[PDB]
Amino acid sequence: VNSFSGYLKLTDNVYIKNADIVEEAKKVKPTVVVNAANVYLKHGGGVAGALNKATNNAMQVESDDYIATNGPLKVGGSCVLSGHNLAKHCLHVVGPNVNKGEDIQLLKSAYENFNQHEVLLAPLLSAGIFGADPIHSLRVCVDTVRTNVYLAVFDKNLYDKLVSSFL
Ligand SMILES: O=c1[nH]ccc2ccccc12
Repeated sequence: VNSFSGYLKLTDNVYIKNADIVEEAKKVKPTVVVNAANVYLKHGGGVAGALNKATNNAMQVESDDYIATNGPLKVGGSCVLSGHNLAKHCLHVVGPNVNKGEDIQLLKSAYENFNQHEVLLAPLLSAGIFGADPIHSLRVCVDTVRTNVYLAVFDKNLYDKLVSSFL
């Protein structure tokens, strides 16, 4: 049993809810929240900007030190950093950004990072300002992630479309 509430069950391991990810993390304090990161960990907008704002910029400060030491992530890659006030850990995952011309095949590689964690609160990778089709992102998630993933979808309209169209 876990603390996640109000989710619709899509599969054995994937759950979905219309929820503000900042507000869901604050309520649950999950072991892992996933950030929709870029390779520079520049958390300016979307999931990354909202999560970072909720940490009072402490996520960005920590991220800048990580990049100064390690250099940029790979598209499809990830790193584990603090969850600050939102979670124990934040898994920063880089999905491909279609608005930069990145290979959508890298979306499966991105979701494979989730398999290193037994339970996660996450957004749909490469959705929103990353430009991918969220219906596609949900299909890749279901077909790639084997661990237990609780997906928060910001747009009620999109949430209802993801559920209604789910195979
Ligand atoms: O701006 C946001 N606040 C809280 C959640 C969120 C999720 C996706 C994109 C933007 C936001």
